[PDB]
Amino acid sequence: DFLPLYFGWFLTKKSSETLRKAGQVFLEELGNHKAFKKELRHFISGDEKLELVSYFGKRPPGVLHCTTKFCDYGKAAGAEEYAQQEVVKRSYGKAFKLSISALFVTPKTAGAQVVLTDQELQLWPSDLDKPSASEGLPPGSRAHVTLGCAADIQPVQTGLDLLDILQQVKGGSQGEAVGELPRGKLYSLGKGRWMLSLTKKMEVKAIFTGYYG
Repeated sequence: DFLPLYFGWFLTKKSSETLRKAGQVFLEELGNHKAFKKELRHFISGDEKLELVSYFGKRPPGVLHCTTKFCDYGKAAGAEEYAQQEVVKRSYGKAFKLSISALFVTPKTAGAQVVLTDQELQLWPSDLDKPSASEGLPPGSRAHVTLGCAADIQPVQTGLDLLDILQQVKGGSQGEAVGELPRGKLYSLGKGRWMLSLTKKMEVKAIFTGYYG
């Protein structure tokens, strides 16, 4: 019996459209913000205005989702150990609400930061496959929804990018907001990294299950 490609929370069609539209408005607003335009050298590295919706053109097909454990059908480290957990089996097909507190952009990815409840954290993996940038931050800090990737970037980069942003925030390197968008304060973390801290958290409905590809 092989396992899914990955486990995670799959947004309902309505929630996925709502978050997808929010992400597009953020990308449009950010690309027009004077502070972002001034930093455009810290963002691209070759040779007017950059339309971030075109820049992050590899957008997830289907519904948006929040991965818990990438399994690659059993080939990833920790995959079989994760899937045999009681909580994974008990939650399979169950509905959850995911809290989105912030949207972010780097030169590689765009996504949404997810803040897991204590019940949802029980579904978060704990294994060797954990990357180093998750060290020093609370478990589950990687939890995100990918909104878009640059052409040569793989989607998994989005979670590594979020962790790197949260390492800045941990030490206060976000500083004061450089500005404001209609739905929250805008933070520049340097090196092409931007975070919109939402005035009001977004909530999305999602079903925990396995995706097979």
